[PDB]
Amino acid sequence: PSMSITRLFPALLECFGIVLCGAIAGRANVITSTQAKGLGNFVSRFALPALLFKNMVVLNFSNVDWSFLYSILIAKASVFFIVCVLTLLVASPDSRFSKAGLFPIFATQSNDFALGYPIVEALYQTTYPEYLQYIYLVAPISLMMLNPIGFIFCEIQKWKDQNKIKIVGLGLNPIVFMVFIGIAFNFILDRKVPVYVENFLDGLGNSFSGSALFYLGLTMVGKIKRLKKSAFVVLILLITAKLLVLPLLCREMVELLDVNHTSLSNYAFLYGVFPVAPGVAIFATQFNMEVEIITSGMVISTFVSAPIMYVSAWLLTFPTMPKPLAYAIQNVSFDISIVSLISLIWSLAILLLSKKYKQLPHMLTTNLLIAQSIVCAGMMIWNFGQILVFVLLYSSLYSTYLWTGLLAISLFLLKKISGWGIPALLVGVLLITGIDSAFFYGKEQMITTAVTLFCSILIAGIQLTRHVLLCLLLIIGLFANLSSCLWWLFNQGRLYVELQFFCAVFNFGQGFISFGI
Amino acid sequence: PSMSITRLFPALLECFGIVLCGAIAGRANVITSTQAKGLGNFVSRFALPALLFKNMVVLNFSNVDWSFLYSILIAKASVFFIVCVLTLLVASPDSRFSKAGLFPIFATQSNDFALGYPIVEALYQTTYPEYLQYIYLVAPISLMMLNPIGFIFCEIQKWKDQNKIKIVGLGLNPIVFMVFIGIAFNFILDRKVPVYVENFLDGLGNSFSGSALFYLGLTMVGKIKRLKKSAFVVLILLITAKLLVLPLLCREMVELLDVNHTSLSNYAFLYGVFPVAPGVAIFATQFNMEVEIITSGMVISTFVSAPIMYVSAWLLTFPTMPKPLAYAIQNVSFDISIVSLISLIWSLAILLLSKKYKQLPHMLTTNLLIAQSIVCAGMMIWNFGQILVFVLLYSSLYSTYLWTGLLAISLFLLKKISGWGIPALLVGVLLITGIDSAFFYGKEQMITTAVTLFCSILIAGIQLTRHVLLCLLLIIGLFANLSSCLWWLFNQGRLYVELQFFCAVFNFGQGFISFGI
Repeated sequence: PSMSITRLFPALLECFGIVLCGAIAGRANVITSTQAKGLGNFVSRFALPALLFKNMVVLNFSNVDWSFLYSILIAKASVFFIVCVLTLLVASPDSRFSKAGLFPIFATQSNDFALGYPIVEALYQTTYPEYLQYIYLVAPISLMMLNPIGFIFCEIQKWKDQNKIKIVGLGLNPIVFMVFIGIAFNFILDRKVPVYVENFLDGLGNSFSGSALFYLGLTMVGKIKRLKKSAFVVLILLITAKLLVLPLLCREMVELLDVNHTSLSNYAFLYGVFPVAPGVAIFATQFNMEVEIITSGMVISTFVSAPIMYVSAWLLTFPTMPKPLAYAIQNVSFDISIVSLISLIWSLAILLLSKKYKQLPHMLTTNLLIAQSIVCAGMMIWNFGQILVFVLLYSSLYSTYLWTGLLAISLFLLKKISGWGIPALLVGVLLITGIDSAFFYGKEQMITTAVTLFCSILIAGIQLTRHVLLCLLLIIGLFANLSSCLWWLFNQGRLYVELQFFCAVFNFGQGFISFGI
Repeated sequence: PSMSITRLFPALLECFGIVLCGAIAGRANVITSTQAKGLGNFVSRFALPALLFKNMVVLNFSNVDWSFLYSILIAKASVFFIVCVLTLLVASPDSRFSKAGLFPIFATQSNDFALGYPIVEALYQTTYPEYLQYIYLVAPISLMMLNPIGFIFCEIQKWKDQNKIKIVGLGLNPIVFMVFIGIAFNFILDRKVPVYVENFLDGLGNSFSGSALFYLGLTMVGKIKRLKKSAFVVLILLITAKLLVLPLLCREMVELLDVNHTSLSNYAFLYGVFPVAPGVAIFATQFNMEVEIITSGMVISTFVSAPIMYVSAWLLTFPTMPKPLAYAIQNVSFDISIVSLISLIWSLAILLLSKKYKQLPHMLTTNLLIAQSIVCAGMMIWNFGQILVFVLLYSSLYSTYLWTGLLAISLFLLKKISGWGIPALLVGVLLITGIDSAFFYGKEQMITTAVTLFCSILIAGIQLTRHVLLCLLLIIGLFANLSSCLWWLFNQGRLYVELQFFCAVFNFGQGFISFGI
């Protein structure tokens, strides 16, 4: 693989670690507001321009692929055009220009240095180093070209509150100043840096990415607001347009403009899937316009982009490797299972702290969570009689289905001993007497499972209400893996693999859906 | 001569004609304020950018002499440094920064397109066409480099009323926008212009210089104010620093950096001697700072630069040609005599309208003016018995000296028949019985004159007070030409020629000194 997915997961977890440490620092108030703004200055005024100038004078113009760069830029501008015209066709004139401004720029800007560069650079430090210059080629040009549009769009708003006076007088940020500034010096110098300032630049600009994520975490606390009325819907519309559609538009426009291209097209999709940048977050603050829906977009952007970038990074490579396809699905199930335990350990603690043993489904939900916790504490066995211990884990896997079927019975009781009964104990008897959980032995494993999961989905077809919602969201994955178990058992085509991945991320990730519940 | 002085005078008079037509249009109100601002828009927004872009894309970068250009620029910056430090050493801190700002920029900017380009282009259309590109090479770079200094100097003033906020945030005009803009297109295009827009550009930008001077004339009315207290002194200090010193500094810095160079060094002095530009005039309006001393500088700048540019243009060429030295002095005396009649005809009309025949020296002053009017109506004979008619003119020339001696007697009477007596009638008898006025015959002409002019200067040594002042200012030229008549009569050396020029501009120009009186 051109990208090192073996490192993708690792690199994803370190960036997540810094950003969540920043989040918990903001929550626990271990960092004072004074030194918080001090670090904000240290990044924005000092370290951000530092790495900009450093990497841009380092940036090599010997070969600048205009195909990929201009394809990305015009795809971004297309996203701007489609979104801005649609919102002018749906929004009210009053908020139309205002909504054909910030909303596009909020759906087009990728915090490239925050996570991406770290991720893509960990994915391509040896294979395609040019991608480390495309990342700082794309963003600055996007800022210079397309930001003025949305900016002048808002000038028409302050008009509603003078073309050359304000519309373009004020229509046309240290990034672009230092960016273009680093281009003047890269031409003045022979793309070189003198040691005297070079040491300071390296010391200061390489201490930014982690600090940038730390500041982001300091800016993710107390930001999401209850906006379900009409904002969460348009919020998730913006999120999908920026996180899937925009990558899809780039993936198609690169193939209409530019196997290396395939991975480059995979890199195209690899781009745009980045969460939204804080540049728009501070632009809205300057425009003091509906920051709550933009700050929420900032939060959920990372919150959902992280799982999406992970799953997509795995998906785009499966056509490229059946034996490594089994190894890849095993590895991804293993890793998601690990973080699954993260969510599974935070879940059991919060349920025991909140006294969820109550006779309501809450106690039934505590059972589901402990079952999944066993499912992942068994998944830690997977990599490093070693299956005679796997049998209890796989029983616990079946358990997740039996407990949720009886929880469906409980919610039916809400509208009107089997818990620990565990008919899957007889499934274990079948296992003992009659590489993966589905490779336990022959075709009986996913047969005994095919029937058990179906018994629960039928029981399903026949904050307690929040637990009912959890039951629904999980029986979605019940259908998902039902489709897998019937498909393989009927016929053992580049289609069974993706549903393998989906039932993996469902059977290994529902812990998160319950985490939210 | 590299410059066509034969055309210098002609070209000087046409530009003067347009600018004085603008002045008289502003005075007589034949142009309404509405169409006045309409023409102001037509020039500034339409025709100024037109010719900027046109000539700059036409501008050839095949050979750009950096020696001359950078020498001029650093000389201008030196003028900025010396003037700004001195005024910070003399002005009060309160008005110091304010006076180390506008005052330098008011002493460094040349309205290059207004008169110069027309003049220098008439002087070099065939000899040195590169000077037509140096004129638009110098100015824009001066605006881009040195204007920000004085501008930020005034930002420190508004501070007295924030480095990146205002000092440089507001520190860094359509000229520089279109100027640099015409550089981007001159690189984009092959220094070419498409006919479609080329015709409009030529039609619009070639109708600017005359219209620019017309607007200047509309901005010269009701601008000078009585500022003798401490402003006229610093005003004339600024004027001399910009009109002689600055050209001298350029003339020396070009010889330390760059016969062609000699004329190029003469061109160096030919530059800087231009009157101040209206860019500073509108900058001060934007800064609303002591416009009266800046508007007065605008007025007197042209008012005195025009005679100075003329006389200097003649002076710098005299070492370059004795027979053509006599032809040149004859031509310059002829031309100054012509305009002399302009001042002499406006003078007699105003004195007869004001009833100056009063027994006070006013009537004696009316006699001086009519004598000088005869002196110039005889000078019109000079180019195209033809000397037996010259005799009355030369008698009238001696008359100017005899009337002013008896006017000195009159002013002595003020502190205590000879008018028309005219002992110069006996000088005419000497002329008849005993190429130029000094070439009338042998050495007796400037001998009979040597004694007559001395008799008046001795009578001098032995608004009536304004007429006394006029007598003093003219007896200055009496000394000046006394030095000539004694020098030639004693010894007939690149020194007698310049005093020939001075006694010419005095004996042919006092009409102006009396014009003011």
